[PDB]
Amino acid sequence: MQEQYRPEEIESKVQLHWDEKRTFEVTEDESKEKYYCLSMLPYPSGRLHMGHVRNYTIGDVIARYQRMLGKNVLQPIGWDAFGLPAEGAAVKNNTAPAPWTYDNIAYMKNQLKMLGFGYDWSRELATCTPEYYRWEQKFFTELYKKGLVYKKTSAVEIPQWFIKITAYADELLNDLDKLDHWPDTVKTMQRNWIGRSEGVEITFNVNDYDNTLTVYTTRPDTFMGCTYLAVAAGHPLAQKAAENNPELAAFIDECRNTMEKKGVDTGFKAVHPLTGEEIPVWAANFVLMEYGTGAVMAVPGHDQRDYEFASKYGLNIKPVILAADGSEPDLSQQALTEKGVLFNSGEFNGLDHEAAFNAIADKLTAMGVGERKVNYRLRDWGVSRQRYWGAPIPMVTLEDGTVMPTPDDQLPVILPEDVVMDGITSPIKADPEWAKTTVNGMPALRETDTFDTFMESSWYYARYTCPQYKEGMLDSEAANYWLPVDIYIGGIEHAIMHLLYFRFFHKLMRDAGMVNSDEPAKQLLCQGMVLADAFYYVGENGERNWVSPVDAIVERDEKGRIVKAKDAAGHELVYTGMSKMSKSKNNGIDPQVMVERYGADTVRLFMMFASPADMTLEWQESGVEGANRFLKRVWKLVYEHTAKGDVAALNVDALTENQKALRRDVHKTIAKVTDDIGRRQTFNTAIAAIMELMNKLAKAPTDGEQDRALMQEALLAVVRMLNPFTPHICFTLWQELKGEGDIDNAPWPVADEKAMVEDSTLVVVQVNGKVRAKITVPVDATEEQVRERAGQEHLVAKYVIYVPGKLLNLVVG
RNA sequence: GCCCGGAUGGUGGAAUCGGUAGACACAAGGGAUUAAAUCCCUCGGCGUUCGCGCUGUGCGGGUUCAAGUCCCGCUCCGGGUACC
Repeated sequence: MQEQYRPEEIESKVQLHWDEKRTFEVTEDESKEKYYCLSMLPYPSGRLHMGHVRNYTIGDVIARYQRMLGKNVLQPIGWDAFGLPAEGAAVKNNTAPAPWTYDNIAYMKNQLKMLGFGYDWSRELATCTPEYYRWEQKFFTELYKKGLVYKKTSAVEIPQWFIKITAYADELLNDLDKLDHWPDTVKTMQRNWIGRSEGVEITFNVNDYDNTLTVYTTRPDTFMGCTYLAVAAGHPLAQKAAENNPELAAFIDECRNTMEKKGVDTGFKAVHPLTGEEIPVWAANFVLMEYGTGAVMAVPGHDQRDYEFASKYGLNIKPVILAADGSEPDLSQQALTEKGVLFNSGEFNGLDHEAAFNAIADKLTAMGVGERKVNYRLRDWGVSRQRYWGAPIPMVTLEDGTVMPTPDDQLPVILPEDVVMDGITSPIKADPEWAKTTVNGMPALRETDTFDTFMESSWYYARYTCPQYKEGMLDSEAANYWLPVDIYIGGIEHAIMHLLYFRFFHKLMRDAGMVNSDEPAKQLLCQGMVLADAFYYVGENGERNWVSPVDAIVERDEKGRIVKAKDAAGHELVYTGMSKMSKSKNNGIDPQVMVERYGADTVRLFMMFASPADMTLEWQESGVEGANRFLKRVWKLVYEHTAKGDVAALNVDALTENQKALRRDVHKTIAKVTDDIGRRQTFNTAIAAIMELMNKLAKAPTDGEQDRALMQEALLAVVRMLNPFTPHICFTLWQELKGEGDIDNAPWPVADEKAMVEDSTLVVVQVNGKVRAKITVPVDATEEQVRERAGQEHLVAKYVIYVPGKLLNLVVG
């Protein structure tokens, strides 16, 4: 064994080993309990960022640990490889998106290997390869034939393919109650984004208008307070009136471009269905065209938005709901928003909210001018992009003008990778020959738009279970073996997009017979952002210039706080504190630099120690150095121990009191570390516990046979406890220690519960809650015996609650 | 304005159970060694007769025998949102 720990001589050899032995490749073994550990797959931008390293280290820790518990562990990796940045990069450079992407994949793949993440590399996927996207093309055609896909023009004013995610809204909402092991914050974000709403459509007659006008309200109980209607700028009733009306004309145009209320009177009168009175119809900026019918009824008395509109434009404010105490409401300043009993409403006077809502809804429904309507804030999923670098949409327009999917025997529709980008138009649109095809004996033009990249990331988790299956999108027996994902790790920024889509997609696959389960992932862990110090100076021109923390010459006060800072050019810098890493703040830290500086193990250890997985981590070079010194101390202790050669078998009966208590701490540490990693997922305190035992072990004597056999037990346990964090050093150390086999197949240490019996316990004696004594009594002892002993204590003598083997308190009388 | 988080030493963070506040580490000071590195110790605040005594978890309160933890106010900090 070398005296000095040198990661450059260890890590790349251990990584080769893992490749040659295929250590982390797994099959569908029914003789083992499966564990599927998944980290959000990276986009191949070119280099790993510190957020990748954190995400993937957390994942690797769990995967390695669960393997040592005896599970069959799937930890897959791959590339979300389509998307916008490759188009830009291709143009800036001399190239095309495909080769730029594959070059990045190779470079980033090597980085991941150099960090030593135990992936099953046999299951590696690149989502821009036909072998992957072909299946989402087939799936889309099936969705279309099942009526879940449609085309329409929308404004984000382009025609688009939509998938009917709203057909699954109720279930996506309801099934959140099954997600006990997802964080409340993500669940609440999904609830709010779905935005399920119960209400009533109310249809009106408009006097000089050809059509009826329909509005959506969540508050039909306020309908006798309706003094006008309001329509979106893009509503067709507004477009018609705008022909004669230049005031309205310019208002509509203004609303397309560039929380104040703004409106113009349309001139149209609508007939209130209950009263029969004419009310006016205004165009208003606060009514979204895309939600509900794009038209509301206005009740200024009780909708704050309608209050400010009516107050601005002089329209009537009419009170129809009473205040909580039953008194008529104060409308002189704002709307009365709370639900309450009706007045000023004829039939419906005296009805409380629920009764008013139903009575009015029922009356309108019976008159044929209302119906209950459930809307969602959730929009249908627009999946088409006017971009080249994405999977082609498998749809076609025959010369008929008729539209159908690309036939099965023409799938996949392959994106040609050999292209020159003019930077302006997609190559597959620019070449007019590419679109031309023949379908069903007929000439046709195939879709030129491509899928948004969310399409690929919505199902990769499942394809990892059968990456090479050629028969279908999924092999159901393999998918159901592995799914649902046990833990999914990745940032909270994905909560309302990817984290929703993949649930939807899971449910689509379920409903196609493809998978067995309702939800894709049991636990979601959102790891916190990595932060770094940020500095800037102000130039002579008044512009801020951000300076990398590496380049800051800082001056600290007596207590180590930064009190002044300069760069080498002499610029006075202002320290802005720990912040999110960015190219704009110029404070990003390159993990490759840190891996080459300290070794992958040091970087992994620091990232798992500095902070709880779900909280922000502050990058501190002094912290990384601390981690580096710790591993050197661990290396050092194994080097001195093994230098003394083989050890006798440990004899637990003949151990000394000192030896027994040291052993007890080894085993108590095994228990705590097991619980922190396995149940609490508090990795930072797990490492802390290992550090604390190491400090004790560095002081233990190692000359007697029994001392050396104990140390052997301890070090073999420590090397295993650390292995999920720092597997390169632990792989090597295990061998040095003559452990059986490769550490990766070694069993996780189990605490020997005979070694943990305490004999005595400490008890804190308090008088009026404040500690006066600390005393040692057996776990064996009865309540009297503990107070008897307490009473014999002389500082207790100068001055009744009991917790066994813990505390005794005396309220003074 | 809005929704959802959060506040413990010089710093990151511990305290899982309401029951010894500050584990572990960083920084700093003293020691061994010749600057650096590494290994030996001290380190919440105040007082101190150097043995300890008192105080302390943003500020108020409530429950309790006991609150960093549970409950309610207030202040301040962070993230998310755009008339659904």
